[PDB]
Amino acid sequence: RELKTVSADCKKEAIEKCAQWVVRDCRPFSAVSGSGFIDMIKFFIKVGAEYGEHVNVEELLPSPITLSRKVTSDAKEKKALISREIKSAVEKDGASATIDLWTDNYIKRNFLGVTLHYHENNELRDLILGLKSLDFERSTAENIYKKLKAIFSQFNVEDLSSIKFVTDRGANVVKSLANNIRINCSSHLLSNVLENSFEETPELNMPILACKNIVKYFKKANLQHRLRSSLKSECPTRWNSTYTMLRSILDNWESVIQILSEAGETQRIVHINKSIIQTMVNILDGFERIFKELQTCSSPSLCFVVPSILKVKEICSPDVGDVADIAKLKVNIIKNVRIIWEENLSIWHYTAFFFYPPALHMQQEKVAQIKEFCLSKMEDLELPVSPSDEFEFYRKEIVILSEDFKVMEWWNLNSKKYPKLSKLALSLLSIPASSAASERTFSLAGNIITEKRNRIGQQTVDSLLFLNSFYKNFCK
Amino acid sequence: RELKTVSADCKKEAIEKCAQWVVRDCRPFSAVSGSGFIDMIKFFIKVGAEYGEHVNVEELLPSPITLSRKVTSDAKEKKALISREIKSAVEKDGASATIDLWTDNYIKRNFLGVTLHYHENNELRDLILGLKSLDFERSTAENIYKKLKAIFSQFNVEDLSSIKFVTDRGANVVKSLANNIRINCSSHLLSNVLENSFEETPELNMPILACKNIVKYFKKANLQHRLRSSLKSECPTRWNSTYTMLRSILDNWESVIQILSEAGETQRIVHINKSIIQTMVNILDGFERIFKELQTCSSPSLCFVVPSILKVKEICSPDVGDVADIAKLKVNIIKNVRIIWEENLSIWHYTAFFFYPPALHMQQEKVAQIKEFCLSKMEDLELPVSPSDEFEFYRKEIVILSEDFKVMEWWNLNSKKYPKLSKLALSLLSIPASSAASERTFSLAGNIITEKRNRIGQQTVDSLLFLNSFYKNFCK
DNA sequence: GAGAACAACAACAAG
DNA sequence: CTTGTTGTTGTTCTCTGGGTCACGC
DNA sequence: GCGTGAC
DNA sequence: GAGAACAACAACAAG
DNA sequence: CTTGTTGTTGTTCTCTGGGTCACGC
DNA sequence: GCGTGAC
Repeated sequence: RELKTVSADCKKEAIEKCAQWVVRDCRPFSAVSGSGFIDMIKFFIKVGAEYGEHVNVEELLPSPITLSRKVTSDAKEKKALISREIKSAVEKDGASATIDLWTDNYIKRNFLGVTLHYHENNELRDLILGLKSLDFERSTAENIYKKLKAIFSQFNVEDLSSIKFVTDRGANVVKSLANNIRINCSSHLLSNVLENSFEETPELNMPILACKNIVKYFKKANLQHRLRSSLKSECPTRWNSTYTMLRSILDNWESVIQILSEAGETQRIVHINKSIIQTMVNILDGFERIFKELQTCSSPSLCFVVPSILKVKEICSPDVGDVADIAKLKVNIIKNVRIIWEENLSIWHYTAFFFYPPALHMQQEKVAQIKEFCLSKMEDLELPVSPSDEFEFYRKEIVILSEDFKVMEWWNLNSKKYPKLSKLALSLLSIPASSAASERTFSLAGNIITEKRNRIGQQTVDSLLFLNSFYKNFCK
Repeated sequence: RELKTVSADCKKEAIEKCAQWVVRDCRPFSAVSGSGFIDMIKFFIKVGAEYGEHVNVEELLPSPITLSRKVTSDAKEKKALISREIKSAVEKDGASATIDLWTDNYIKRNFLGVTLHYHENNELRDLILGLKSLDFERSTAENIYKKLKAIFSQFNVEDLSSIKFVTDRGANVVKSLANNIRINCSSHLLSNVLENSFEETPELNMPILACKNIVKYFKKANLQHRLRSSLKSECPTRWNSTYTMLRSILDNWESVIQILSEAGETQRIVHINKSIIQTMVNILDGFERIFKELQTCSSPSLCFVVPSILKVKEICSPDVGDVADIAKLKVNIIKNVRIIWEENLSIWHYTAFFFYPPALHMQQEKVAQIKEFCLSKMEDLELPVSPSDEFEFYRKEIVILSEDFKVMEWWNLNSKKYPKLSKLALSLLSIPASSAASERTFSLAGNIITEKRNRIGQQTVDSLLFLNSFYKNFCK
């Protein structure tokens, strides 16, 4: 079991060696921490045990072109390996995927991301099918579906029918999937909601915009070295990082106004009244949680879409204290929530909030359409407990929401009390609710494809990318 | 001596576990080949010999903060360590130093680079002294000087007099250093000559600029992928990327008009003369060499400044059959060759040409002030053939030119044979002739200071940088 | 959000 | 009682798509 | 052909 | 100029 | 004879200062 | 104070 602590003088040398690694190879300190470094390191203590202190590691060590190639091999390896387990879940109908497009920022190749989502015992696989180049082809619907199918046919999946896709609404992808099950990414719809509700309340949105430029100025004026917080720019595509910006302007407020006025540029300090800001960061702060709770890939997401929506309506519940500029937003939101989000919703959404057992109220008409849905799947399609019964049997379920409630677990551990229903919630709750996975994926491609790494080929990135998703879901 | 060669089973379990590293830390393939990374690895095998296949790794390898905490302390020891061997060049008068100003682009702090150059027997070591930030104080001559004593002070030297300083003509450092020996960076100067000679031949400068904006067009419209070369933007900051651009635009010639006209953007190719362009890239091409020989800071450099100029003329020495454009550039060069480049030379450049012994021609008016110089400091700073003869005795030195000639060692083989002389051509051929040693330092500094590395401090950078130069000068 | 540095602290060796 | 080492925890920073595909008129 | 709505 | 990935080749192992 | 593994050479690609300090009218 | 020549 236990392993040798080495001596104070042997510790002391592992310092001054790795210290020199950092220097002569110009690497970041953080890389000693590597969970692949550390294991790689163990394999080189073991080759010390059994070949001892005199070994020529020149020829032992690979060239990096062998690592490049090994990396493409191991990649093809594990792709066909668990390509079986894949083809299973997709025909168990518990298959949903996320897809989005992206462009590297040096070569400017156009790219399609795909991740897959299915449950496996109690686990929830979220993993990268592929990121593959459209090459320089034209980024239309079919080239997407072309490469799309291409991605699945490495796993021999030739049928996308049963696959519920969740995606943003780009005209491209929207009709790239026009002939499949298609679910709208809920993190986007929210953003749509929010940024239209600001378009339409320029009473506020004039300062917001005005803020956006104080950042842009300070940044170009090269200020902020006197701040104690750096002003955070709003980035156009990311979720009202407006909230981030406001908060950041919000903290240096006196220092800004001063520095702005004291450089005479106070012609930029235009709209005063910090207090209407403070309310918006107060408003925007609560949506932060919703976005977070919405893109979660570690546990179910979809079924919390609905309660979040009314959660939005409840942030925006009208108020008498509202200054007239605030009051307007609240309604510009709620309206938008209705006509943008709730109305770009689907049946999988309201079925998925059914399967939170403390749904008493979802009733509406809803369970009408839900039953018709739920039944329409259940009976024939499984490709002493009747199918139409388990429903009302379910309705008599009553739970209290608890500090730790896992709806993930309640179902395998309520199973067989609804042995045809236990197979729905297991299948719908694996559905991710947002196209986040793809973005998360793109984020990681971005640190592969870098200024100095720029020659890297489409296959080494995709291979590099799968592989790290692979040791992620399958290996401890 | 001879070292163990592990099984070809043990091999392919390094090339699977090493790949593991690159995928789980997202590190570059080339990280394996890293030299300091092997003198790292070997200690891990050797550490596996002594304690065997079972070791406690997580206490072993240090925390990334200790490696910073070390790397900055290693900095200390090896700095005021060599403060002796440094000062031994300083008071020996045979030391050189290059300085310039840079600034990072994330945090936008602004830095003072310094390097040192000396010989110490037959070596010629080029060694980074320091990079100290100004903090945000505004970088006039005056607080530059301050940081200079700061950097030099850490090697104990408050007397910076004897130091031959080479730099550009930015007025901040020009003023700042007024009180010491300043020499002018002759690559900067030679760029000016080029820089203006082109401003002043607008029938050439207009197609050149047309080119630049062709480039920036492909980059934006994201062509370049159907080319087989990428177009290479001229950047303002560096020496006639114009070459590399004009060639890069030249090597794609037919494709470019195809793509551009067939984009109906062909109005950008309208002042063309692909003939006259080939001319420029060829004229431009042999300045490359001169640029390279001028900034070499490991071999002697200064001694080439004068003849490099001459070679600039036999480049522009007139040709009848030069379409008039071509020959106006040529003539416009040869003018500022005189009034920018030659005009800024110092007795050092002419002296250093003499101390390259195949100097017959250098006679001119020069040997007048030449000798007034070399003896001006020869007799008095010293710390049977009078000093004045060894010149004339040298003057009778008469040498053939070896393709393999090395005058560093010449002045050592025939050393002491002009004894109160022999070391003057030591202190002279160790002067760098160019400010590039500084830019090299900067280039390196910006591979330290990156997006995700943006948190690092001045110290932790200056430390990292000194070391990498230390291990390079002082370690086999 | 995610790499990546470290400010601040806190346990600890030593003096 | 006052300094000098490793590591732990929590904080801060930087970067974040514009030309291009669908679709209505 | 063009302006609009997503990305 | 400098990291970094790879094409192309050549040297070699193995079917 | 082909096919398959590990290197080696030698090429390619990306990135590149705009607002500041002097100095004279 | 305004412009230029260096970065």
